[PDB]
Amino acid sequence: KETAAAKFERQHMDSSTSAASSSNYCNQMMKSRNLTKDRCKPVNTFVHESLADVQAVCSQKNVACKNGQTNCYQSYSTMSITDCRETGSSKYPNCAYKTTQANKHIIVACEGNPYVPVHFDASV
Ligand SMILES: [Rh+]
Ligand SMILES: [Rh+]
Repeated sequence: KETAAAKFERQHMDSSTSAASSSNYCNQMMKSRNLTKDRCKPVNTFVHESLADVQAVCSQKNVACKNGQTNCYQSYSTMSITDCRETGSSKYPNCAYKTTQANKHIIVACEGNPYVPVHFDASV
């Protein structure tokens, strides 16, 4: 299958741009990363940093995950992100999203050998 690490990359990594400047970024990205295929994924975050910089977060500040697991890690430095949030008017299969650009600390859950990001928990 798609590995948990690969799925994290597909759902959450967009190293190609510095920041979603485009009001329409989320409509395009949610579609092309297959997050609209079965339903409208209601919220999703994309990270505009190198893969190495996001993998390195698995070595940074250990914090509790939202689900109570202990394997979450907060970035020491702020990172360029985009939050995608489904609009009130969005109706599957025309998934519609508000695109919000921010510089925030990310929190990711890490798993495996090697120890890599598998889940995007939060930004702060
Ligand atoms: Rh997850
Ligand atoms: Rh999941």
